[PDB]
Amino acid sequence: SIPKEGENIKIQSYKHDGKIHRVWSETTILKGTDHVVIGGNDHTLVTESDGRTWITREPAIVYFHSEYWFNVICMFREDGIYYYCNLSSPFVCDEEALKYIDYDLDIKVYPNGKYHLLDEDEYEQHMNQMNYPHDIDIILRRNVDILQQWIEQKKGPFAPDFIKVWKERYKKIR
Ligand SMILES: Nc1nc2c(ncn2[C@@H]2O[C@H](COP(=O)(O)OP(=O)(O)OP(O)(O)=S)[C@@H](O)[C@H]2O)c(=O)[nH]1
Ligand SMILES: [Mg+2]
Ligand SMILES: [Mg+2]
Repeated sequence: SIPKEGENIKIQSYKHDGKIHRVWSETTILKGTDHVVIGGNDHTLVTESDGRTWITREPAIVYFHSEYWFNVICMFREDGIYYYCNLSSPFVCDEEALKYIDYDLDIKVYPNGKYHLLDEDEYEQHMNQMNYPHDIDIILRRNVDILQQWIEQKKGPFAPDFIKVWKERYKKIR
């Protein structure tokens, strides 16, 4: 169920209790491998857990990994590239959507590369409410460190050459 270049896919974010958190209706696949999915979206519907719908106003590139517990949204804003990183389960794709579990913690990267770790308080409350196993807490804490090391190395989607290649590829196919 590797999505194909040019295919439009839904992206569904769940909580650990199986409830939907967030859904992006339309992302165009730019690359699809056994380990990595890269997509672009622009003016996609977005649905919240109360059913409310909003529309994205600017393009973004999304990056999904089958072996890391995070995913990344690269947002093209006027003053430059912001990243929003979800601590998550790795993804699985089927005919319905690309799917992941959202694990509360997130990392904002500003255009000059500085990062802020978000929702540590929301993580501790949700971990107790939904009873995350000890190994998940260890994996997520480790993947916070890995994600920060990737930002500091400008690796994977944090690479300027990654943005140059995939921003252009998405402008052309859209
Ligand atoms: N693809 C896309 N995603 C966007 C855009 N603007 C914001 N988002 C993403 O949509 C999601 C919801 O935005 P927002 O409500 O600001 O997040 P939040 O409050 O941090 O999210 P939460 O999961 O902790 S309840 C976030 O992942 C955010 O980065 C956009 O233009 N395009
Ligand atoms: Mg999140
Ligand atoms: Mg959060």
